[PDB]
Amino acid sequence: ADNYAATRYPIILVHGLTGTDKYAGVLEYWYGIQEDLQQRGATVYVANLSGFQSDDGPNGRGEQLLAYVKTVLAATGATKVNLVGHSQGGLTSRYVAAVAPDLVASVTTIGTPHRGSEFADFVQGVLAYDPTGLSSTVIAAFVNVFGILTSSSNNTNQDALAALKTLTTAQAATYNQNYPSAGLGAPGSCQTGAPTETVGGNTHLLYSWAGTAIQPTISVGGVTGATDTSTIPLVDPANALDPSTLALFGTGTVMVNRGSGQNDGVVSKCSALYGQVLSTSYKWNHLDEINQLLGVRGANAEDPVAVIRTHANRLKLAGV
Ligand SMILES: [Ca+2]
Repeated sequence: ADNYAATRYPIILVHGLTGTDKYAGVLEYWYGIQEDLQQRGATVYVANLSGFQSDDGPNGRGEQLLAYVKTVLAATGATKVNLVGHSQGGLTSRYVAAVAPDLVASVTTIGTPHRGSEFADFVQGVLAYDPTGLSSTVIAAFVNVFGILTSSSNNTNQDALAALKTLTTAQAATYNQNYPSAGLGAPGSCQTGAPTETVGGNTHLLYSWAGTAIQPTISVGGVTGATDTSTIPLVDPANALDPSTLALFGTGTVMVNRGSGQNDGVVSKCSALYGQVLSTSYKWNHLDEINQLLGVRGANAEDPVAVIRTHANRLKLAGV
């Protein structure tokens, strides 16, 4: 133990879709990461928001996170926080930075679909092929109940259809018009923006990274095949001991066949770009980014716990 990860402002880790601080009160979303950061001197809190909701709206994830930030400030005596968001949690973090800029010192996004996900477009599109619309109603009920059951607090504020819509590429483009950011490049650019923003006189340091395990590697007869670069081909024990490895290769294959390019299974490199882009070269699928499942990663995957820890030190050296 030391103070390598000690920052001026408390860190709040912000989960994305499906999430909660602890699934069924047993499985940490941010697997082993709060513990590691705290061992290295960080003051770290883990948000518990609706697993299924929009980020805007009076009962959206953004207002939930705002309320939580205020409780963390009251508990610590601090005046600002460092927000670190995974996936949709990066969009939630952007919301709080926009609406309460005085309460935020930095925003870091990990595998965040700032431009939406082609996989959400796919799923939403699939639902349109039920001319009765019953598929949407039934599956929404199923997923909403999953949210209530797995939420550590059995949060009943779950809206699976709104969550899915939120993550589509068309809706994300609208979100970016409603919640513009100096850290974002132009729509369609596959570029980032500035490394900082000043909003109402409050400067925020902006950062991101992306996983790109899923690479398009062959095109035959109009069909694109991918390679999971996180793994030793086929034989990697991560394919056996973490069911998300092959699942994300599967969804990543859908992604590349919708023109996504390199991706983590559900978020493309281009969609993930925000602020100071620290790396898009990690050989990670989407769950590797949060040390999941249960710390299992392919042999070629960098250690995500060390990456996050090093970033806490980066924040410390940057003055936040
Ligand atoms: Ca994994």
